[PDB]
Order: sequence, then C-alpha cells, then structure tokens
Amino acid sequence: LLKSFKTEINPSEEQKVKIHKTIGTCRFIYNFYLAHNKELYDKGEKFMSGKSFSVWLNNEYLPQNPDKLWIKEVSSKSVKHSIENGCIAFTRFFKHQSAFPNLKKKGKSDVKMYFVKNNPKDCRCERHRINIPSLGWVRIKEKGYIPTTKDGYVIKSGTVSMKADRYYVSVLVEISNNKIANNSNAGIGIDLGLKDFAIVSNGKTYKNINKSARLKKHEKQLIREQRSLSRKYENLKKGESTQKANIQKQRLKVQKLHHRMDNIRTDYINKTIAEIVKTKPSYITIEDLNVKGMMKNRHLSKAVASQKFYEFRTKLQAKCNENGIELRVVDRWYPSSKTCHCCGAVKKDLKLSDRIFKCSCGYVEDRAFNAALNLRDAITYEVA
RNA sequence: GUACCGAAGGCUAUUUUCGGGAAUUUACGACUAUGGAGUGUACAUGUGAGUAGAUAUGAUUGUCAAUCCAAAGCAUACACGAUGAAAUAGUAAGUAAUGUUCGUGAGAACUUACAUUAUCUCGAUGUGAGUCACAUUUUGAGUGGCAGCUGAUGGUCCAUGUC
DNA sequence: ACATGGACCATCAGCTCCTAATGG
DNA sequence: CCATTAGGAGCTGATG
Ligand SMILES: [Zn+2]
Repeated sequence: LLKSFKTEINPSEEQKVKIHKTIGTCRFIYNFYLAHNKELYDKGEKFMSGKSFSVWLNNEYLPQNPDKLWIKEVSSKSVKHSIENGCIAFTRFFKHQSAFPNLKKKGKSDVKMYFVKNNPKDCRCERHRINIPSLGWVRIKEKGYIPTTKDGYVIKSGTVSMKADRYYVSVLVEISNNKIANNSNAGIGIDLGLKDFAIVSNGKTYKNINKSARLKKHEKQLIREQRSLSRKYENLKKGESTQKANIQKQRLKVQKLHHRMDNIRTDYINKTIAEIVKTKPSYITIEDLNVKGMMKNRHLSKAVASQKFYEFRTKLQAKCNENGIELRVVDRWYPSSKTCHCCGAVKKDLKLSDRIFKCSCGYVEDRAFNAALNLRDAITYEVA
C-alpha cells in the first residue's frame, strides 16, 4: 500500500539557496540532454540511453572543457533522476504512449528536486523536523503527519517542491493495511452533472460548490488582478525600465489566488468522498463520462473544467480500492438519461434543457434522480 | 473594527485568537517618495448573435432540416476621484519601557520584561530529593469541528491585453 | 498571431550496490 | 582511526 504525505516545510535561507540552485541545474541538464540527443539524430548515429549519457558526461565531456563544472556542485542524485525522466519521455514517444519531448524551457515552478534513501541511517523523521540528504535537518510546520522513525516507519524517497512563496515536501511510505471492512449495505449510484455536483440514488444531494458567494467573490478578485497586471506589461513595452518588481508582486498575488481556489475545491471533493465512503455501501456505479468532448462545447467549457469530474473519479477509485468496495462503470454510450425506470422506454425527444423527465406510462421524476436510479440497477459493467 | 490583507500547514468558525484596516453592504486591504487623470460595477442595460461552437438527432450523395447555445469589444447607466486615479520604486502586519544610530519617508537595529509551536514545546506516568531533578511515553497532543496518494510524461482547454 | 500564466485530462510508475571523502 | 555521508555505475537496444 504505497502512500504519500505531502506537507509544508520551513527551510532556512541557506537551504533555500540550495533548493533553487538544484532545481536550476536539473532544468539545464534536462534541456542539454534533449539537445544532444537531437544533434546525434541529425548526424545519423544511434540513440543515447541516458544511463549512457551520464557516463559520457562523467568521462568524456566534463574533463574536456573546464568551463562548466557547476554540475558536480549540486546533489548527484537529483541530476541523475532528471536525466532518467528525460529519457522516459523518449521511451514513451518510441512507443505510442505520448508525443515528442518538449524542452522544459526557462522559468516556471513545475521542476522539483529528488532525494533518495542511500545509506541505512538517513531520512530520519521526528514529530518536528526531517533530515533530507542534500540539506540536513528541515523543520516541519505540521506535527505528527509524517511517519516517524521512532515507531518503525521507513521513508523510501521523496521530493522537494516550491509553489507560490511556500515550500513543500512529499515522502512515500509503504503502509500496512488492516481492519478488513465487510460491505453489506444496499448498493448505490451517483450521477455527475453541472446543476449540482452529485446526486446519489438514495436521496443525498451535494450542491455545486462553484455556485456559492465565496467562490464568485474570489473569481471577481482574480479578474481584477489579471486586468491590473496586464497594464504593467503594456507600460513595459514602451519604455526602458526593465527592472520589473511590481510585476513580480502581481504574479505572486495571482498565483496565491489560484492556489486558494484550488484548496477550496480539493477540500470539498475530499470531504464529499469521505462522507460517501463512510456511508459504507457494497458497490457504486458511476459512468464513463468523456470530459474532452464536453469541454469542446464553448459555453460549457469553464464550468466543466471547474467541476473536476475526472479527479473525483480517480480519488473515488482509490478510496474504494482502499476500503474494500467495488467500483462499477458503464459504457461511454450507456442510455442512462433517456431510459424510463418503469417500462424501459428509450424516448428520443428529450431536449437537453429539460429538468423534468416524463414518459408515456405516466412516470415523472427529476432527470438526475432518474439517471441515478438507472445507474444503480445497471446490469452490464466492468469493474475498475 | 465592517468588506478585505498578514500569521496560526489546508477547509470551516454567526459565539477562536493576535495584528493592519478601506473608493463602505454581493462593499477596488493600508501607508511612503515620484507621478498627473483615471479606476470600479452592471448575478438583480441593449447590440455583437440563433453568429462562432456541439449534437450516438433525421434525408440524398459535403449540403439541407430539427434541439440546446457563447465570450472579447463597442455603446449606455451608476459609483468614487485634483483633499490626487493608473504607472514606477519602497515600508509594516505580538505587547509595553528607556536612549542612541541608520534611512528623505513609511520605518529598522542594538538593551529589559512579558506573551509565543525559538531545529521544539507541552501533557501523562514512575523514581528521588526537599516545589525541583532524572527516566519512560504517540494507544499522548500542537485554538474548536472535520478531512489530505503523490510523481513523471504528453495532450487539451482557459483568462488578460495590443494590433 | 503574439505574448502574458494558470488549471484540469488520461496512462504509467514509485532506486541498489560498492567505493571514496569528510570533521574532530 | 571512524561511524557517517557522497559519488559512480547500472539497462536498452527504438522512424527528431
Ligand atoms: Zn415509462
């Protein structure tokens, strides 16, 4: 049972400069490996495998030119990890799993630094502070939410990140699973929609978190901040005052607003899944929703993006696999929103803008409720 | 002491706490020195436009025919503003006392006591001395009530502005 | 069509051994 | 000298 415990940390200035330098070197190494591979193909030679690119770097390039040996000044493990995940892009493009590599490009916050447990005595953790191989003891803001070494827990590896003025660490731990739950309640089903987040085939209704006053106020604030930030770029285009500081401040503010909205939405999804799973059903059937096609509709794109259907599905699948539940999903073209629950009529004149379902037998119910009931008693499905 | 901003890892708290605090009620966080006229709202007003976009909805061999359907911008209305808007460059966001130095300024550093989650603080239990020490302890905890499975690669969408 | 600078979407995986240097 | 802590090599054979 692989897990992760992502927590915010408290580096010092000397540790902050180390983190920044390591990330910069890793980005440079990724780009350099890509370019050298391109040049080799241009000539007509074979493919360098990354594990051999490192050997070429250590024994055939770095001695040759003494100009750039700052590479062996930052941790030698993060550099190797960056090279390997650069070669993973190529090995995924050779197979038809992905597209051609993409040249990380200077300046973002998506590149992290990787550390591993090398010796039998590092990566020791307490209620406060953790020991990371590149930096030493690093303080931890939240106490107890990282498996300590006092109570027989071991960290395999980890990653240090940086998002909007804050720093985080994410460590992965093998967890033993106990308390085998016995599921015996009647099964349920949930329909995912845009008027409400979810409607369950038992009566429970979860409203759209995006239709609340707080999120609307946040969106207004974000639009105002973006409009104010775009004036500084226009001003910068004219003069020669290239010492942008208010631009950095505005960028930080925009990133903070985005992060806050993400926090609200993620908390809502996690708590909703918690309540649904704690209700303890035997099985649940959901859908095979296609979000790309729905997002191709211009007037539905923003709402569908802000609803986060696929993330909810993945987290629900993880929790179901963890709690011993079974997840059922149906075909992409299963007639859920058109089939009556009494006679089985598959009426076709159902307009997309009707909130009430009415067929010939006289059955009348909400469209979402009818869809949830159709989902709960589905016959053909394949378990996720 | 309201809307907002900083901190207490995240969400929430009308009856959690410590600070700053308005262009003041679907309510443009506050000051500093230059800078001189704009900035904000229309989720409680029209046109762009049945237009872009989507259709496991029908007919002939890409059109026809039915069902849902934007946004930018322009135009209007209202609000605040020469008691100083945008932009540029900075300052602070635990409490008291004393006296210097530094900066144009908001302010900062060096001393004292308090408070506080100071690479730890607290609780509990046991032993010993006469309230203080030494050990063990996460099934103990970090303002209440609640939840946290991350990384890599690629793809696709979105917002703001100029022409 | 350029820049700005974000988010979510699908699918696939999560590091060991041996040597060689560092502080009193 | 010495428990610690760092570095170098490893596979994969492929229409940037
Ligand atoms: Zn019927």
